[PDB]
Amino acid sequence: ALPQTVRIGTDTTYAPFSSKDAKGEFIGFDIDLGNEMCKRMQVKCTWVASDFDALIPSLKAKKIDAIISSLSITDKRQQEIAFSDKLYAADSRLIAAKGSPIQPTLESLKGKHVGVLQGSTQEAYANDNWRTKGVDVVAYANQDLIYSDLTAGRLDAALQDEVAASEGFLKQPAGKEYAFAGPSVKDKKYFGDGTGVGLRKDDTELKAAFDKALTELRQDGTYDKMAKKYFDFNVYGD
Ligand SMILES: N[C@@H](CCCC[NH3+])C(=O)O
Repeated sequence: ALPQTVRIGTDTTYAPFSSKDAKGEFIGFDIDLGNEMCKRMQVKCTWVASDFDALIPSLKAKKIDAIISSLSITDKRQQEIAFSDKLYAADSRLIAAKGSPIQPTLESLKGKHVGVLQGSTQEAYANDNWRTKGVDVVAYANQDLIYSDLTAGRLDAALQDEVAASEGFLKQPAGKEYAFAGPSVKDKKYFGDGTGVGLRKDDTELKAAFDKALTELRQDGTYDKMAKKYFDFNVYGD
């Protein structure tokens, strides 16, 4: 008994995973994976755009049936929702102006203004570790606002998923004068293990269908065909 239409929520400000083109159509690797899985599940799927911090509330309230939005699988989130198997890996990394001395450390960042997406694992990490100790951690409604304020000089640094910053900003016109500041921030407790489809705990039939379709499209080589459209390295990690 899967729904006739599966309603999938995503936050369309995280290119190359989820964004909108000039006509307002949904585009990106998350959209490609969701649509291929819906095709293999033989269900119809509707995409619903939402701010990132409204996604798990909307899911719990049944306004959407699944979340595909670079949603990291963490211990905290598993207390509330269920996840498909891993869609791809996601590490966190700081970005700042080229030549910046900034490092992901308290000593480097105390007194700096650091942007993080509201509702993200990065906001959790930065609030506990940095905001309490005097770093000015600023939470934003979406990631595009973070990049705009960084280039405006209102932020000194921003923490987000590494590949989103790389492909969605650093390799773009707008990020030419910016770079990663230090290596990926590893913290198992905060950042979890890769991203997955977020689902209500009791929708075990829907999880089984997403997991089976994901195995099948990885198996026959469709995942790698799709990933190569955006990435030249293995995004899945393994
Ligand atoms: N992967 C991070 C950021 C995803 C942001 C997507 N708009 C998290 O799960 O919180």
